[PDB]
Amino acid sequence: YLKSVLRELVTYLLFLIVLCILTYGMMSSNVYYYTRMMSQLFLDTPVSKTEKTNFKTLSSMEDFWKFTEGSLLDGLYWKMEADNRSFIFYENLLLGVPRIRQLRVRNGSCSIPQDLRDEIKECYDVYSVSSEDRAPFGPRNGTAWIYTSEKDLNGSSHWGIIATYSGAGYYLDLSRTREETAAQVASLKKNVWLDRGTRATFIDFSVYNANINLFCVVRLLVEFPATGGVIPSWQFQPLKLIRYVTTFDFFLAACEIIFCFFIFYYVVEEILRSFWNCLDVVIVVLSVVAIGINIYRTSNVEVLLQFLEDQNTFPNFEHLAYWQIQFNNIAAVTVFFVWIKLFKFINFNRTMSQLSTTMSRCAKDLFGFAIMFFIIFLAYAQLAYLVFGTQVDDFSTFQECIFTQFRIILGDINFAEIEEANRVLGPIYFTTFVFFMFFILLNMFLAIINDTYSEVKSDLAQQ
Amino acid sequence: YLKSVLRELVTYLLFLIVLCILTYGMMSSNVYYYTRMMSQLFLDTPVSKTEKTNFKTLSSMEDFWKFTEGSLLDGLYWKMEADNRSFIFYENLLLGVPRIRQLRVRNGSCSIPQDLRDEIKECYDVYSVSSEDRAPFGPRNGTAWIYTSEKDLNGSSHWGIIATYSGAGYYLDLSRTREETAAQVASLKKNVWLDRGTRATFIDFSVYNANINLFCVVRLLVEFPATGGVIPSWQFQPLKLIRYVTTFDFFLAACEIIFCFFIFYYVVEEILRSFWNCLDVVIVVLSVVAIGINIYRTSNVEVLLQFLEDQNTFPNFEHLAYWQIQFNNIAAVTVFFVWIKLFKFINFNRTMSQLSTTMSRCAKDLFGFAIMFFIIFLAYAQLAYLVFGTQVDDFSTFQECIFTQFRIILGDINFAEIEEANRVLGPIYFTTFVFFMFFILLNMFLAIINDTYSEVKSDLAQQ
Amino acid sequence: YLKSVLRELVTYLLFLIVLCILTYGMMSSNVYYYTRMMSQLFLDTPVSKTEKTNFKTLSSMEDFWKFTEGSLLDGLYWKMEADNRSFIFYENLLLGVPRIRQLRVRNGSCSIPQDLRDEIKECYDVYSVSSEDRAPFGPRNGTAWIYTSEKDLNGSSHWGIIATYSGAGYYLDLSRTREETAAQVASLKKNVWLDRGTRATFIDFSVYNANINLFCVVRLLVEFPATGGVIPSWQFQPLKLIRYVTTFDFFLAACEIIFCFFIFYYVVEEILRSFWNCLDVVIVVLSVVAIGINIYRTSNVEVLLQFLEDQNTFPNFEHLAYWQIQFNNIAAVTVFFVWIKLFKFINFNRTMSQLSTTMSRCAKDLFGFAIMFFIIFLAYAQLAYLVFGTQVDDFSTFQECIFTQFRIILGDINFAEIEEANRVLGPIYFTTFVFFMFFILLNMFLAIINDTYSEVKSDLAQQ
Amino acid sequence: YLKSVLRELVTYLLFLIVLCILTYGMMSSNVYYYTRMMSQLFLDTPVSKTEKTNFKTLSSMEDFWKFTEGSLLDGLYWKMEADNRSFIFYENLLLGVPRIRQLRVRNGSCSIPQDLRDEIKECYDVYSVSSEDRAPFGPRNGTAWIYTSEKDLNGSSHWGIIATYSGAGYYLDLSRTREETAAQVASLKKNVWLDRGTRATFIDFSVYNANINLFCVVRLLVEFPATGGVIPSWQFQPLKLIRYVTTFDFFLAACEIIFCFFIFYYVVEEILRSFWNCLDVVIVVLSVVAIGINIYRTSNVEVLLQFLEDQNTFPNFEHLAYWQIQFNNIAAVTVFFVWIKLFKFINFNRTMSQLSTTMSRCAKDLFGFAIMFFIIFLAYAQLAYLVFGTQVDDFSTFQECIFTQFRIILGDINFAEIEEANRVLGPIYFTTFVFFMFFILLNMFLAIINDTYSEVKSDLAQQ
Ligand SMILES: *[C@@H]1O[C@H](CO)[C@@H](O)[C@H](O)[C@H]1NC(C)=O
Ligand SMILES: *[C@@H]1O[C@H](CO)[C@@H](O)[C@H](O)[C@H]1NC(C)=O
Ligand SMILES: *[C@@H]1O[C@H](CO)[C@@H](O)[C@H](O)[C@H]1NC(C)=O
Ligand SMILES: *[C@@H]1O[C@H](CO)[C@@H](O)[C@H](O)[C@H]1NC(C)=O
Ligand SMILES: *[C@@H]1O[C@H](CO)[C@@H](O)[C@H](O)[C@H]1NC(C)=O
Ligand SMILES: *[C@@H]1O[C@H](CO)[C@@H](O)[C@H](O)[C@H]1NC(C)=O
Ligand SMILES: *[C@@H]1O[C@H](CO)[C@@H](O)[C@H](O)[C@H]1NC(C)=O
Ligand SMILES: *[C@@H]1O[C@H](CO)[C@@H](O)[C@H](O)[C@H]1NC(C)=O
Ligand SMILES: *[C@@H]1O[C@H](CO)[C@@H](O)[C@H](O)[C@H]1NC(C)=O
Ligand SMILES: *[C@@H]1O[C@H](CO)[C@@H](O)[C@H](O)[C@H]1NC(C)=O
Ligand SMILES: *[C@@H]1O[C@H](CO)[C@@H](O)[C@H](O)[C@H]1NC(C)=O
Ligand SMILES: *[C@@H]1O[C@H](CO)[C@@H](O)[C@H](O)[C@H]1NC(C)=O
Repeated sequence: YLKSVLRELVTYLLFLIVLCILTYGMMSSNVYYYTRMMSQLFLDTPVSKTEKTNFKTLSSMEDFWKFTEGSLLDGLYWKMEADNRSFIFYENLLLGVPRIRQLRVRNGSCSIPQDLRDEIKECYDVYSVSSEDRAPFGPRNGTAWIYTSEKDLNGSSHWGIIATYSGAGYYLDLSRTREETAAQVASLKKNVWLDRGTRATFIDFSVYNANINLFCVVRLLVEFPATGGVIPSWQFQPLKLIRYVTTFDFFLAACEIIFCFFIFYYVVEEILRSFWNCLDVVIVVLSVVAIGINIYRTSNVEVLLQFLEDQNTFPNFEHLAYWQIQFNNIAAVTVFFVWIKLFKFINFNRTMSQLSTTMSRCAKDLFGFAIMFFIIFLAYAQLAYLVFGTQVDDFSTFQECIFTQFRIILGDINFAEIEEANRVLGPIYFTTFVFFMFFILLNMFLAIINDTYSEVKSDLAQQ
Repeated sequence: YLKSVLRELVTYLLFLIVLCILTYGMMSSNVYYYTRMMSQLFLDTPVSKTEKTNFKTLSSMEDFWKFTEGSLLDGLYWKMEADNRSFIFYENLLLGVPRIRQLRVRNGSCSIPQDLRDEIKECYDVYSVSSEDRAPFGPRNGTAWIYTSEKDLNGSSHWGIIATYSGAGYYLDLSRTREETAAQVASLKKNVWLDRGTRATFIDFSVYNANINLFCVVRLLVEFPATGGVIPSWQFQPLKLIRYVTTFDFFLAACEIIFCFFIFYYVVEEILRSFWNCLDVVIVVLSVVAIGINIYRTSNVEVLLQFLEDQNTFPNFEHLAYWQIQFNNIAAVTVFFVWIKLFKFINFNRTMSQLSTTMSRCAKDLFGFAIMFFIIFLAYAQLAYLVFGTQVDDFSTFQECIFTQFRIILGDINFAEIEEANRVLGPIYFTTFVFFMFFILLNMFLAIINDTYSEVKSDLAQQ
Repeated sequence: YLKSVLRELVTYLLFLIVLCILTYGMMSSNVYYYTRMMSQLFLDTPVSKTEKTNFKTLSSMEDFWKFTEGSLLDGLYWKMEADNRSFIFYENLLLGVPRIRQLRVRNGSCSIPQDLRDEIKECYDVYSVSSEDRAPFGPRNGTAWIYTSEKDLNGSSHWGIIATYSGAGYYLDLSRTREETAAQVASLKKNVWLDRGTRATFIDFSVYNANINLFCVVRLLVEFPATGGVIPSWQFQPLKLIRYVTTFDFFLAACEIIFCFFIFYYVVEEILRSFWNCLDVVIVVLSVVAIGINIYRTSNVEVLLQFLEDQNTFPNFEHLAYWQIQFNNIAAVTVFFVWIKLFKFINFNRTMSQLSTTMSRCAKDLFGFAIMFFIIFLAYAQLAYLVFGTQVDDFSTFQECIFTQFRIILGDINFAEIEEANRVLGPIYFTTFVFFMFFILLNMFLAIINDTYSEVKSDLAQQ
Repeated sequence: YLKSVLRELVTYLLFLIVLCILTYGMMSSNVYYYTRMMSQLFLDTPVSKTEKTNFKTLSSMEDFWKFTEGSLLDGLYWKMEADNRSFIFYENLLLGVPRIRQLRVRNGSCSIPQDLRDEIKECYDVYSVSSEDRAPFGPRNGTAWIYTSEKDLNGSSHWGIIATYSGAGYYLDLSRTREETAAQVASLKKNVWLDRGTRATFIDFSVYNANINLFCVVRLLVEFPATGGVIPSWQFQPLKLIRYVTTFDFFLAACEIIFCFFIFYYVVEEILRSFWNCLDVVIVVLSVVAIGINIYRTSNVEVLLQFLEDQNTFPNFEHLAYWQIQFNNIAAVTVFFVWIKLFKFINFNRTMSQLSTTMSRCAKDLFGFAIMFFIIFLAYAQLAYLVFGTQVDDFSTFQECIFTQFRIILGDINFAEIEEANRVLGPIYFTTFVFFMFFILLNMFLAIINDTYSEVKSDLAQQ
């Protein structure tokens, strides 16, 4: 019997090191510095030589135009040998052409109160699919001034910080050289292409590095709330599109075939309470979804093929970059659970079995109290969100009030801005929360664990 | 019997989701960014193009005048279509006219020691109602140079950081356009309108956004301590004055009528130790006070009606903004306690009843020790306030010494400035406090909880 | 018997509120802002309009001269009505005249290794009383270039960050007006008054505010390590020299007489193990030392009397400012222990007596373990000081390694600079320390407390 | 018997204070400020008067050349008396001559995917020993353009942040005076000496201070990842090369002879489970390795002798600086364990023996759980490294994911950049980690300790 348990064990071990290789394989080492250099080049540099603002700092439309005609262009273009081709840092192709796209809301989307109608002529509602503006505003001379559908314009919905944004909109494709684009952008500034109705503008381009082999897909997102102002956000996503270059790449591709066999085998075994059963299900479920993504989605690479035909176009990678994120996310979570499955095999020792039986017994009591706990925890969260949240960034949304309260328990705090927001409840909230939660309530978990642990040591000693 | 308990339960649940809607309803989602853009526009921008100071940074009267003639004016005025009307960010009316007001203390308010009378001619005491200056200083040509009572000048006492300030004072109303105000402020600077005797100056104006429907009331407060210098502070308060625009607004107004019924019903039930009784009282008390505020106070909106008649005046919203703060505060605290009332219904399960009976028993022991605890805790607070508090900001006041000690327990610390203040007690205070409080004393709570918990598990197991 | 215990109790209570008044009385409320404005005026302002350095930032002698001829002069002088008198912020007399003093080390104080004697001509040792330079360097035209003894130059030893400094040295007194001093300082710069041999320079002046009644004594200390460079440090100390102005000042002076009676009475009672006895001794000891300081030291005020005779001199307050620090320190520590003496009276309740008997029993076990603990704790401290401490500021000295380890336990950390210092032990130190100390060892206290607590609840229940 | 235990005790005590002296002796007090001034002079100063970047901030090759021709030269040269000799801060010889060295990778080191070969002409692989470029690029006019082997160029492999770097490379030695070097560096800039193929450049020089007697060896390392950009790093290492100057130096040298005797004696005693035996072994092992380093390695000082002959050369100290690091590291770790050996002697008291027997019993249970713990801990680490690590600095490498998770437990967090990286898993990771690890799992240690402690108090009381 112990042999059969060890029989399935060695099976499991290989499944680890197979999976251990893919992750280490599918992720190059220093990639962090590849994004870091991109980000610092765009995000972190002064919008203009005389200006102190970053891209992260943009407060206004005026700042935005200074960015486009500013550090952005000077970030995208380098000379340097085509010379129509520009190597960022000299190591990185700007791949194809950048694209700017905006989203726009209709005039009468909202309604002015009858009292002020004599005062205010027109309003523009918060962005929504219903309120979107499809009208051909402006000179109507091209794709910049004419709406194009999300189908006709290949693209997908992007999820921003205040809203989700459709792929459709008013877009313009830039040019290969700095001189040509600077003309276009100037024209988009001369004519007013950012108006009261613009909610969001996207700037997307892709970069290819040949030293290591990686694409980098960039999305610079700028939102224009109905309240005025600017909310910048960005995404820098590396990709591995060309999977066969080095022999080591072929080495990995072998495993992805081998790794496919195991899952097929675990599906076989899984055919037929318990916790460890619920574990195996979760692994197999995610393991399939990972492969499903890896094949009929991320292995298509139809875009690259089209792009390499004509290199003057916009290389739309937004989807490919999207799925590999979803892939990496899922792949990681599998790996995590796969490690936890190892505890099933640690019961060899007395002391280990001594512990496992305790935590198994810990569960029913703790879970019962966690409910009691989070009801109180979420009460504060909802309280903090009503008192703060029009003031403090950390409390801005109900999601982030929850996260902030974890940071408080750990000691990450900005107390000053809490007290500035409300000089009465700010202190009361903080004090009472820190008191009841951190002093009394956290200790109530640890009370449960001691009892249930010492109890299990009591009776097992009786045996 | 269990049906009756469940009978009152479903009653309670509806009362939640009713109340859950109002809060979510009465608070728009992204409002945070509406204040954030206002604040960054005024607080966060350099006082002048050549100057590095914010409004938050003001160190002197000279800096203050640079702010008024500086970023303030350039923040309030935009061109842009009336053109007498100015849209901040282009989305936000500057509503009516700004108003500047100062407070002033009499000459002989204080007394010079007889030894130095030959040296120093005149002193000016710390601001107080007694020492306030009602004399018509200066050219005496208008409301700027003539005192006006808090009654005659509609307004209320504001509570600042070093003092409470009456609504009365010397005020001047600005103009609609940047050119006219810049003349006025220049005249207030030419003639000396900020002198030895000025303790505080207020800058108040209101802003209306039509996209979302919200007013924003702004108070820029600047204090001039008797010690010289400047202490800036600010308040940005959104308001919802016009309550019927969208159908969803009508949807909410229905609930506020429905919600009024429940409280009337709970008042009926409450007519006749125990803890849960003390809970219901607290809810009903606050729930009434909330409605009282909501009706005969915040539902008056007499000011708006007067303002819309003549739009060249100062739209005094200070009160309306005040009460909605008090309203939101009270509303939040009710919601908080309403959630806690849910524990009364969690006793269905064994394990829950297992826990409830423990924490009920935890109380008498913990409270007994908390007294023992805070006596020690407050001892340090008073110690730290005497040693520090002339040096370190965090210890500046006895209130904030208490808060600082919570931040220390959690790990939020600036130790450097503590050691700079006193190089001997600074370390001794910090060491001993962290030692006795965090090591020994916190653990004394958790000692109590373990005992009382394991005891309750002992005897209930006997049954 | 319970009456006698209550008889001594009410005696004790009055002693609190008497002492509670003096502290609140002897410390004005907003004084923090009085120093804060002084500090920001001097410390925090750019050394020159074109320079970005503060006084806190000084890296070099060149920076120092830029400070003296820079923000310092522009900080000390204001116009403004004598006009020979200058009111800082317009509220604050510059009192008398500033004074600059330096300390200097002899040439041959150190010894050059025989190998390099052909290379290096001369060395200057670290500052010490033995190596001090009394020679009249330079043009020898005045007190700036001639040594004056600590006796002949009224003054005391000051304790700096790298060394203790005698009051003696080479000093120069500045002038009343900005124009005259700027000439002097220029001459001290033209002629080289800061040379290889200068270890430290002091800048001392006093400021009087008449609105509130307080002096402010300032010491700007700049050290010049033997390694080259600059280490700035500062002290801003308020004082209350004139004790009778307001009636409330007379009100306090009454208590200081009353408060003297109590201590005389407690000395009577104390004439004749136990812990509470050891408490009363400590209070009475400190309470005497406080009064001793308060009378024959701080109540002398002979300097002020001399100063007010001739106001063109340097008002040496360094001692008076020193003692009131020592006074405030001692006064605070008494107050702290006085509160703790209150626990002697909390034994009325069962639960309180229930707790007191536990912590009394906790002592012998905890203290035994604390020894075991700090041996390990200090081991790391000594380890961290050897590995780091040539690199990381926080570990610079063995004293501060101890403090840093407390900050680590609480979560205040700069990990980056630890890893930069040593990329191997840095992580190992941090990991192992956080592991053994925070996981295992802290929990060993709490293990002791639970046992000894639950034990005391066990047997007392048997009674 | 107790005498013999005390007999070995006093032996041990002397061994402490002997060792206590050496450490305090071998480490001068204020050395921290000696490096701090060096670092701030080079690292912390603006690359140019018009530029805001430090050396720490370098983002590009262009920035690098601005640094060399910039603050570096102005940092190395001072006038000041030879005058060919330059005293940094006037206290510090620039010793000999600086040296710049770069490392270079071959053209075809990597391979371009066949699809893009028409596009991209050439690639340069990540630095490795295999891909290193030994070809004489450029004008081939000197050691700057010609490869020199690590043997022929005295030097050792340096371990950088992304790679290990051989001592070999293309180097150039600068000149004694600022004017001459500025010509050389200009020529290295005119001709392109930093190209696509440069992975890393080193700048090494040594500084001698005669006031205190210390050398300071400096390494300024700049890496050029294959992804483009710059990654600066630095090392400032003090040294004591000349060991006999002061009598106190002779005093220490006596102990190093005495200290050699003890280890010889403990080797004698150690000749022949238990834990304390395993302790003594570790001490003796390290104690030997320390002396081995101290004699046939660090006591050679052959370089200094050669250097003092001809002072126009490059004084290569890289090795000497290296070993004293290794020496200080080992010396510290010995001292640490030596303190812990003191617990062997604390068993005199009951309470101490009461504790020792507990922690001895704590071990087997805790260690069993630590395994269970770190499996979970490392699971998160591997998870966080896959999700983050292309984004967040703190997660950049798997090593640092581990360290980051310790900082999270303590409360050191940057949550913002976690949420920006991944807006879904970022919160989930952080929440679940903080929940399971900090709430449940940490408390599982403390559960073990309570049980095993109270158990030992149970049975010992029975005796
Ligand atoms: C928006 O609609 C209102 C409603 O009539 C109209 O008065 C205004 O001119 C419109 N503005 C634009 C830019 O279409
Ligand atoms: C549309 O008309 C404007 C007005 O002159 C012109 O500047 C612009 O170039 C035109 N658009 C295109 C695509 O030619
Ligand atoms: C979408 O993809 C199709 C596929 O060839 C292409 O023809 C079309 O131009 C794309 N749409 C764009 C680039 O807007
Ligand atoms: C303030 O009062 C004193 C008291 O006589 C007087 O000398 C001084 O001129 C007064 N100053 C002002 C501005 O009124
Ligand atoms: C008061 O007199 C001054 C002095 O000329 C003048 O500048 C100011 O305008 C006058 N005030 C008013 C309200 O006209
Ligand atoms: C106060 O309110 C009354 C009400 O109409 C108004 O007449 C008066 O002008 C207000 N006071 C001001 C604006 O100072
Ligand atoms: C310091 O002493 C040395 C020893 O002779 C001498 O050569 C040097 O000139 C002296 N320098 C000064 C400034 O006194
Ligand atoms: C000492 O001599 C120098 C040299 O001219 C002179 O500038 C300085 O003023 C003299 N000192 C005094 C106190 O006059
Ligand atoms: C020290 O105090 C005495 C007392 O009058 C005074 O005469 C002397 O000038 C003082 N020394 C100074 C100011 O250096
Ligand atoms: C690098 O190698 C490729 C391969 O042929 C060649 O085309 C290119 O010119 C080479 N570049 C340099 C700088 O040697
Ligand atoms: C190599 O040739 C270049 C080209 O003129 C010249 O500038 C450089 O000085 C030469 N190298 C040496 C070491 O002379
Ligand atoms: C290495 O050391 C030898 C020993 O004398 C020396 O001759 C040679 O020049 C050194 N190599 C250098 C400095 O590159």
